[PDB]
Amino acid sequence: SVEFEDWLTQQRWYAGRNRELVSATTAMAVRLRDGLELVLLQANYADGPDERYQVIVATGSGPIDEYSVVATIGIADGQTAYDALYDPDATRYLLSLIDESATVQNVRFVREPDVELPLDAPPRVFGAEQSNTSVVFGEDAIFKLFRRITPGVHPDIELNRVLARAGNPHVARLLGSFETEWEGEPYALGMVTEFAANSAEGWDMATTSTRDLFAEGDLYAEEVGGDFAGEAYRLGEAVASVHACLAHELGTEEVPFPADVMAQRLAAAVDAVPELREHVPQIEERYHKLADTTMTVQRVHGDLHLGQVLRTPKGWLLIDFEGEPLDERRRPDTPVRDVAGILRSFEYAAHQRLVDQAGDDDDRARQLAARAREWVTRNCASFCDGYAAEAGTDPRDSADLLAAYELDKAVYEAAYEARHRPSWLPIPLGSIARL
Amino acid sequence: SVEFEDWLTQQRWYAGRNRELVSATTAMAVRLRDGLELVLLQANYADGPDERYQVIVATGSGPIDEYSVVATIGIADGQTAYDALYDPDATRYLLSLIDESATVQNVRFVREPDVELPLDAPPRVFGAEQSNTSVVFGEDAIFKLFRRITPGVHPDIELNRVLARAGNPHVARLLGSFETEWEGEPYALGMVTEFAANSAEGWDMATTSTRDLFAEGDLYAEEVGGDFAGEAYRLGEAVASVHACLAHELGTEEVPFPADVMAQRLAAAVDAVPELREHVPQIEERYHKLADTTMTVQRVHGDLHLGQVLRTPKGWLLIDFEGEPLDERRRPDTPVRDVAGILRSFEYAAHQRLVDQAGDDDDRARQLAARAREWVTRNCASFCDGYAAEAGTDPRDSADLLAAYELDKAVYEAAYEARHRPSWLPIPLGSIARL
Repeated sequence: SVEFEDWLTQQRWYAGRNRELVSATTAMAVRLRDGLELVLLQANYADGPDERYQVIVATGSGPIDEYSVVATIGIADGQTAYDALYDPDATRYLLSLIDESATVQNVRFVREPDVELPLDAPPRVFGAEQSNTSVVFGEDAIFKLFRRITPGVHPDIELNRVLARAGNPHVARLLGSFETEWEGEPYALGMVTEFAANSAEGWDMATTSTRDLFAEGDLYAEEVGGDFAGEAYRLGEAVASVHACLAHELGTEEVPFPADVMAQRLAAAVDAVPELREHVPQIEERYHKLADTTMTVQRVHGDLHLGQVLRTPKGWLLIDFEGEPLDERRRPDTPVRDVAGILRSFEYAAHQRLVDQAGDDDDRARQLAARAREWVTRNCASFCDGYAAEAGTDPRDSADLLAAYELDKAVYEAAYEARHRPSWLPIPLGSIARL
Repeated sequence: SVEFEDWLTQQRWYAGRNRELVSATTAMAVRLRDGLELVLLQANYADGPDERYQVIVATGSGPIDEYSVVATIGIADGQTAYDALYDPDATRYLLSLIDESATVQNVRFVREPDVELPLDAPPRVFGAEQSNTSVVFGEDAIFKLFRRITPGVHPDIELNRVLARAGNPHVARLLGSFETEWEGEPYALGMVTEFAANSAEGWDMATTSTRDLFAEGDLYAEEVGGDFAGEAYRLGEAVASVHACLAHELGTEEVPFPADVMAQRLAAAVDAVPELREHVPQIEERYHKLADTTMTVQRVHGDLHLGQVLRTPKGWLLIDFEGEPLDERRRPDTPVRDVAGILRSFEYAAHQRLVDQAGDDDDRARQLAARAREWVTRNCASFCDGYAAEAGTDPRDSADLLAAYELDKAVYEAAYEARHRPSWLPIPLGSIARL
């Protein structure tokens, strides 16, 4: 009996920052401990579909004082209710429960065949995606509560298991997890995984190389010290490694190019039409060219971009197998979609900078474009080269299949950008024109 | 009728965190507005004298929505009650009452002959003393709502009013106050003052000049660019200005040196004895030398050190007339005690650094001591020179009176340091040996 309303809309994992949330009270409460309670809250909004968020709620006192605002929830007849992801004693016990590995009533915990890192110091971690909030024990293990529960299974655990038991190097090794069978279906609630302390994002690392050419430019893409090409090639065989390993356990099948399905995507994209309608016949000509042709479908990442890729010493890591309709997310697909995602991300890394270099106006942005096109096409080459070096198959060798998915990822990029951010529209439109 | 007991021990201005309280109920309530209410709450413990805290309570909605945490007091059927300090429209009013300058029932709000700064964007300052909370309207003025009410007269206000009405350029012009005569004695509940934007502490400014000589040293105290001597001289005539101006309105009296009183101080100091007992006969010889001699007593600061002094563009400012037994604090004293405080503070500024330069070991700290003694004695000279340049009287001219109070301030410094911090003890002991 605690009015979440007020703080369940301050958090930065809450989706409906625009949605107008009418009352949003509990839909489940398992008493994990005398102090804790795994509360799964249901959020009813006028003019929307209900969303379900989870929160491990603690009472008593919720320090530190360095965390009152973010964590304090409300009065609780008559102790103070906050959330336990900010109580180091209460996080220790959640992690112990995952090692037992116990089952408190409905919420069932489960650990792999490893050795977890308890009696180690935990703080929260601050890059809080709308998916999640997460504490890190020591520098050894990182626990992650999935904030918005959608019915299991959950690929990010499903894949990191099959991929780590197979012993793929490119994966943050999974340790434990926990879920619950609310109503009909299961619900993956969180996972804990080996901690890649000393990491850096791919986008952040490409952004610094794209920064290099451009600043003090007019000196060639290959000649500059910042050259990402070598690192891009390594990232290629990294993504190819996980793909080939995933295909071994997941298996492969043959299916024809989703002509009518991907036509429906390009058709709906024309709803928020620009000059995209002018390209549409030329695009449709590229689509119906590959009609009645068979591809190979594996289990894949589903949402690859430089952001979902981390660099540690001694290796590239693939994370966030989100992937993005949970049924549709698990469905297999051509790996040409994943290499399309990375190649798509390279152009965005190079030209956000050029927009930030149109920032940054006025006279000769024409030089920067020349360097960006150089950089964009060179690391895409270096990436494909490295991918092809790992598995016998070369993605560019079967170019027509790839060029289709690149065009599709641009149509989804246009619509996803155009609605949210008008300034982006030149990036999808120009790149559509480039291909 | 809101139940405070549960959150008036949660605020961290609450004194009795280690007292153990019983019924902590309200003992006054003047309704300032429709939404507001000045409420002096009385805390009745068992085994410990009662205290009294205040809190202006607002009822309705309480945003900012990010601050319902440190605010939400209780649910008084049926509107929520919370403290108004986290409300900008409610402090705008608490200020517009001090400007009125109104008087609601018991609580009288007074203002000086100035113009306060309402309709100016306010936030609360997180540097919140166990005495206070405070909001800061723009870069213009700073309100300060005393959280615990001890019975007047709060001499920091009494000595600020007198000085600013006198038109002293060396203070933080007092803009308004407010108070109430509860039971018998009066209670000063708050004050608002001219906000010194673009300021810097004296200690922080001396620390940077003491940093200069020492780093890249062996180059003389006068030759280095960092030389504080010029600024010290200005600070001299600044302190002398307020003293002479204070004596005009406060008046002067003649009294003999507190031989038996200051003997009791040196006697109690010997309780936590070191080598201080060896100096004690030589110190007592300096004390009983000035016995049966008359001095001049004015109203004074009482607690001068470089920390209680601020520098703005176009002038030095004296703040925190704390001063430090409220009866004893208001009692007049020789201004030689205040110049003793500043000269005492110069040595601490120079040798904290030398301890931080013993930090910072090992071979030739003997060089740093040579520079420190140079710096300590030169800015003490420059300060006394500037003081003497303002008022006809020179403090060093009547040296014996000053040398006594310097020795006393060292005995209080030794005992105050020794109990709290053992590492300090060489500073008082060595300086006692120096004088």
